[PDB]
Amino acid sequence: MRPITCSFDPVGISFQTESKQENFEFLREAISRSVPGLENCNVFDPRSLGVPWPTSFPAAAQSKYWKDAEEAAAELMDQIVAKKAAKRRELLDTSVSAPMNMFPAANAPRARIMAKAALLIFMHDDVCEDILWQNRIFKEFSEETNREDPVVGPQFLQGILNWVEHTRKALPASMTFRSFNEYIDYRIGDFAVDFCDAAILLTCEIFLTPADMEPLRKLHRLYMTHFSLTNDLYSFNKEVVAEQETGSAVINAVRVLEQLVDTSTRSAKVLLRAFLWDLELQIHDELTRLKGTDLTPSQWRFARGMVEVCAGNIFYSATCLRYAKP
Amino acid sequence: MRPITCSFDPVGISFQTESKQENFEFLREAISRSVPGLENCNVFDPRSLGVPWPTSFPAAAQSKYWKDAEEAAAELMDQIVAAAKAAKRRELLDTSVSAPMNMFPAANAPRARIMAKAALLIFMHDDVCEDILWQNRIFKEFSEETNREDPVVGPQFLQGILNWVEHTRKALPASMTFRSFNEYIDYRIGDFAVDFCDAAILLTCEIFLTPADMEPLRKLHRLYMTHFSLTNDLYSFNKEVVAEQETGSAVINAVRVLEQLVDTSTRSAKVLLRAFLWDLELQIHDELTRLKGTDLTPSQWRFARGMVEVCAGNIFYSATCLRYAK
Repeated sequence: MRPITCSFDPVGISFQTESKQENFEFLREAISRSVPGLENCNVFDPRSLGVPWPTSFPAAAQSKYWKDAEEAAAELMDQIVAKKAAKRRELLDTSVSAPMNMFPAANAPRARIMAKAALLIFMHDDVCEDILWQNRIFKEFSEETNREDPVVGPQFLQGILNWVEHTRKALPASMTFRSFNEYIDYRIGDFAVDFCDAAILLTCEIFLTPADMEPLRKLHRLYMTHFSLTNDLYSFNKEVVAEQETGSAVINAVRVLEQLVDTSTRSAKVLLRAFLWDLELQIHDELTRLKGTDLTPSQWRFARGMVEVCAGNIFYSATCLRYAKP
Repeated sequence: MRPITCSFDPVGISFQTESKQENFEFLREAISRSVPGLENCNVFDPRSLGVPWPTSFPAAAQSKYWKDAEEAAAELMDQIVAAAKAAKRRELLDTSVSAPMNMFPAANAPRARIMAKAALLIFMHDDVCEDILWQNRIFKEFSEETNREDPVVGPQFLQGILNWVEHTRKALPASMTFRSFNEYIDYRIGDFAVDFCDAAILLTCEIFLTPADMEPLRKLHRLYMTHFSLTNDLYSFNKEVVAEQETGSAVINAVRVLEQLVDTSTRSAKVLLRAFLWDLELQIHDELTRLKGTDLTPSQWRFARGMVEVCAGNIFYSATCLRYAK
């Protein structure tokens, strides 16, 4: 299991659900014994590691092939270049920690693909604030990704390119949100769904047509909401310090809640954390309702993969050095 | 007509005709009167401007859309510098315009812009041979619009650029003193960016030819590739030799090969290559006579004629370029 640098929780409050989450039990069982779809993961209870774990998910799963992902990300970094080292170390650390936690089902080859893809996204995201050589590097990445999976790879790469196009567009500084639900709809747009959905299909080694995705859409919206709001909660402090120095806008659910509810910032964080707890229960309810419907094994595996992204995202954020001690 | 900074001839002997050439007559008629396929080009006698014109070709054609190409090449350079000594950039913009406007004179205003950007991408890579997603987008945006401008010709045009990039990588590290001139000619022909130049002719001439359409013109194509490459050798020799004395750089040039094989002076080797080039032009004219007797598609005939315009354009560009001079 990958070493943990730091652990933090912005809010500081943990909880326990009124009723057992049978639907999440597979994560807990995976810690002790092999469970379907988790053969490639180390599954652990973060509380045993000392990491604050204020969530309904009983465990977090991490791909056991993170060491390969580090080599892959480092290899790609050497091609691209062909306190700066400190920035590079953070880039490589984030490029591994995020996909290894969010998409833990990854085997060794697909983990390498995920880490390279994560590096490319994170390098572009940092940049926001000879072309043929550079175009060749990406083309080699597409070839290796396409070879590992002929079916999902093209969507996987298209998901990367769709994300770069969204980054270009900027929400207006003037624009404000009247309702939290309105903020959620905007914030959901920030998530790279096409990549993350393909990344689940890739790491879980399953294929779903877009029509197979229509039944899972309510769970999918729940997973995007939980992922996005979790990212806002853990990143809030990093944004405010950036706001003070560079005058950064702070587009964060915490700030929206503070304005809409007219409460303290500390209370806004508590409300967001609780909103996330209710989302986790809503995710659990949808899973129960979905089990009633005749679902395909791949559809169910995707439904479960979305749950693993949410839990892994919490673990990634809680152990992330950018967010802790900003 | 595009301003010329410099004019030079490495050898200095002029051509004198014993037999007038009917096939090359269309270039001459184009100066005084509009000729089919030259509606987009200014056709001139380079001697009238004061440029030395040591060739059987009666005229050179240069696109009337060069100013647009300068606009396009300047735009592409600005995107590239943003996504990332000044003397190299300005020279690069100059070579990126002068070469395609002279080599592919038929280009209209939109296709002239395409050629200048494509040429800029090729030249910058060649200098290099001597974040990533943002660079990739720049090429993808170039690839789009090229395909929109010409949906049929666009794919091989862009593929021709990529095929060249790979070939540059597949380049022998050193070439042994050539035992044979025919052997040297074959190696030079292999380097020729054939896929791109054939597509650039199709693009600029606004005609399309299948591979089967190209089978009749193959002897002319080989002559054109040879004349193009040997012309480049002749005019670049002074550039290569002076560099070779300063850096002990290897020289791979027809001038040096003949001087070695005939054991002759440099002045005589240059005269020998100049005459070999005139004999190639005579063979080009002879093949043009033979082709006319054979039934030929009008597009095929436009391609045969486009190859001649590349040869004459290359001569004018080579004499015009400052780097070949000084």
